[PDB]
Amino acid sequence: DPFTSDEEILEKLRSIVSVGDPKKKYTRFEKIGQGASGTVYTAMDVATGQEVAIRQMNLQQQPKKELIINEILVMRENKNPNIVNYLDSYLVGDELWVVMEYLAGGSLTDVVTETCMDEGQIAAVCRECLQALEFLHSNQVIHRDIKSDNILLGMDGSVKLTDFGFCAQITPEQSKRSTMVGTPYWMAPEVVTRKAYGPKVDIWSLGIMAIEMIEGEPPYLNENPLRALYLIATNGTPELQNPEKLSAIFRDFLNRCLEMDVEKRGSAKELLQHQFLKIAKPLSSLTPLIAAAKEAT
Ligand SMILES: CCn1c(=O)c(-c2ccc(-c3cncs3)cc2Cl)cc2cnc(Nc3ccc(N4CCN(C)CC4)cc3)nc21
Ligand SMILES: [Cl-]
Ligand SMILES: [Cl-]
Repeated sequence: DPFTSDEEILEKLRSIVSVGDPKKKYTRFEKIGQGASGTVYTAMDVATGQEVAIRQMNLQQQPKKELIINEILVMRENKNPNIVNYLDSYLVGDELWVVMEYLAGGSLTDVVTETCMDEGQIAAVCRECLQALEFLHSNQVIHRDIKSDNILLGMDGSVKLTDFGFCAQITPEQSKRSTMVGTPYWMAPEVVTRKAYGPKVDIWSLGIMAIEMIEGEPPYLNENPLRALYLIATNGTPELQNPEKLSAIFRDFLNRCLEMDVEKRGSAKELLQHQFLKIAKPLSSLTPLIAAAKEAT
């Protein structure tokens, strides 16, 4: 809850976290980012040598701490092969640390922006994301922020979802959400046109991420977000630049992800059965694109 006190926030985090100081467990500190959500490092588990990613947050400068608690709890209880592994958390005064596996392959955004994926490689990424989405949805978790930025890549071509800061946890009692939380360009039209959306908003975004993999950008990226949202609600299913360049089974897959009618849009479970995913190259096929993008970036 947003009204929960500073001190009740701290007591709850104290109960979640491992005891003591995280330097008691890590060493390779390179800062790899900073900003509103906190500061990110790569580091090394001192004990095991595992490379990790660590976010450090000052709770004093954290506006919405309920969402940080939620994010860790969701990660902890929703472990999956296709979700970046949550390892540990520490609280030292007002300083919160969250430790994750590190994926040395970077973001899918780098890949879509610096290389040109083939349909075999696209099918493999979509499959792996749909594996995480089937698992989430069946556990009543909606990611709500699916986009290339939130897919991370191993050097072996592992595909892992990240950034559950905006996820919703639903129940049969309240199966639908209304909050507009996701990144504009990837938002399903029903997020703006109604006040009741479910898990299939993640399928829509997945479909937008497939357009990224084909074209390099989601539709309307050059638009102000405010215009993009009106455009999604009024254009509906986005149009491809060059649909003739795509295989018939890939075009069918995209149409199933980007169906205007939520009922008719595929669920993650249904789409795991799609024949487009059958042309998937081994995930190792992604390694030259990942290495080429790492190089460019
Ligand atoms: C995107 C950076 N990144 C992460 O942020 C997190 C992360 C995710 C969630 C959480 C949670 C916080 N509270 C509850 S859960 C905490 C962390 Cl640390 C994990 C992570 C894992 N691997 C990576 N890898 C990675 C490697 C390189 C790059 N690059 C590509 C090359 N560019 C030049 C710079 C950045 C991006 C991501 N980054 C991560
Ligand atoms: Cl911070
Ligand atoms: Cl890796």
